[PDB]
Amino acid sequence: KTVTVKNLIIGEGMPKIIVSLMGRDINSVKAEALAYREATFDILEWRVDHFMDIASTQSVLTAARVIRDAMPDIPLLFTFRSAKEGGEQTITTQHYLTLNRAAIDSGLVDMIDLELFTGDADVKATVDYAHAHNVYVVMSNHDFHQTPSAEEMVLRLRKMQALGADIPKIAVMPQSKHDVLTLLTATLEMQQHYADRPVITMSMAKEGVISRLAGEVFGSAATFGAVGQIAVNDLRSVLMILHNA
Amino acid sequence: KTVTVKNLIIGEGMPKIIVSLMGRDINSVKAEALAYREATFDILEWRVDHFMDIASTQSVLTAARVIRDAMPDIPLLFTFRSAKEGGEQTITTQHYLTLNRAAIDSGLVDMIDLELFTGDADVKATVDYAHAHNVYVVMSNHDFHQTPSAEEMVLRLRKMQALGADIPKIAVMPQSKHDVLTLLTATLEMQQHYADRPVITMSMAKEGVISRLAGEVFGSAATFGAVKPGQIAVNDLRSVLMILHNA
Ligand SMILES: [Cl-]
Ligand SMILES: [Cl-]
Ligand code: NA
Ligand code: NA
Ligand code: NA
Ligand code: NA
Ligand code: NA
Ligand code: NA
Repeated sequence: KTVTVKNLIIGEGMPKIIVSLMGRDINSVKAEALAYREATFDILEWRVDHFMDIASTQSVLTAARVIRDAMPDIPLLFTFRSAKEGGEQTITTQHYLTLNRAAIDSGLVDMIDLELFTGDADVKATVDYAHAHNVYVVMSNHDFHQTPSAEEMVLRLRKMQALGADIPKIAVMPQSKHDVLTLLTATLEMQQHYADRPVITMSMAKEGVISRLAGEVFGSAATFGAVGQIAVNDLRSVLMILHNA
Repeated sequence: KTVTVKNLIIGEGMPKIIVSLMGRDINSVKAEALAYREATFDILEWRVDHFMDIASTQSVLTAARVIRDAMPDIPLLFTFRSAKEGGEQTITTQHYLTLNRAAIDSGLVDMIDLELFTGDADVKATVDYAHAHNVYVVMSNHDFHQTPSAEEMVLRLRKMQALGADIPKIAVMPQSKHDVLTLLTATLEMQQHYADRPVITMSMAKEGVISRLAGEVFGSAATFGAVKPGQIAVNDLRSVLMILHNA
């Protein structure tokens, strides 16, 4: 039930810490990667939707290459978060496909984030393309407005598994403390009944912070930190304390 | 609605850290009291049921006095945990009530722990006596075998409020991770619908540890740490509580 990338075992032990690059251009991305040398985390995510020149596949690959070469030994996750799912800018489905395929077949990334709701033909084709090139798929879904029912969330995570996700991922926005418990309930129901691979879940915002800390208990394999948001050192501290309790 | 004891506001801000002192005899209680001075926590609980001279009221009050003299400014909670609810030794109900009344009227302690199911008439009488002597009551219930339904837990916490508890407290044993969520659910239901005073809740054991850390989110006003299952090192507990508070 694990996914191993560059000696990192996702899906056992303590949840793994993901930090994200958000620079606009090559120099900005270089400066972030340099600053991140002083940090301790497990997975580097490039948030491509924060990059300015996403129109050129060449520009995107050149930046991916800079990042790959800046941190050659870190698991590298390529993520274009669509505006549709809370990201920073819009993209056509075809161009989203082009960028993901190019990242996959370039050898520059270990994992890609693929949004479940992209469309079935495109999701299946891109999953197959990733796997054929030895790239893992974090298949993702986000609701930045509200929290669906536990039943609906569990079905989405199960659907991601059925479609070949290596790591299903869901992130939802609480509108109450109750909604945080609903997210934890859905996570646990995956953990103990349907999951046969690692899953990542989160309740967003201040209210949902506990979901970023309690992954080892309820069944989320990774968590996002910052070099609602939580500093990576504080995150590490809590994860270790929980792991050794 | 809060409870303020020696400038500590229970029911606001970060959950308050309680540590338990457990010396078997007067010399050990003395030594522990002195050693605990350097640990950082909010409330000192004396676990009287671990004391092996409970036969003598004088011995018990002298031990309380030694703790008070070592820590004059700490909120001090006197707790005889009954054998029925998981404590170290069986004593008669009258003996239990006498020890609590003597603690109350001594002026040595700020709070007592009184078990909800001691009996309604005896609980009411003891609550009234505590209040007559400016002592707060942590009214408690335990299930060391299982986690009752969220509705049963809420029922008990509400009964504690009805009986005049200053701080209702429930501690239950998870048999699964699901049971930990049940305890958090009951805690939140109290917070948002029924509580009109601070409430302490916990899921015990290793599986329940997250409940000792997430009190600020779901509405538990205090949590137990260890100076030296589930009670983690007090410094680690404080670190996590601070990180959650400031996130
Ligand atoms: Cl294209
Ligand atoms: Cl995310
Ligand atoms: Na992507
Ligand atoms: Na879009
Ligand atoms: Na190819
Ligand atoms: Na007592
Ligand atoms: Na007893
Ligand atoms: Na009196």
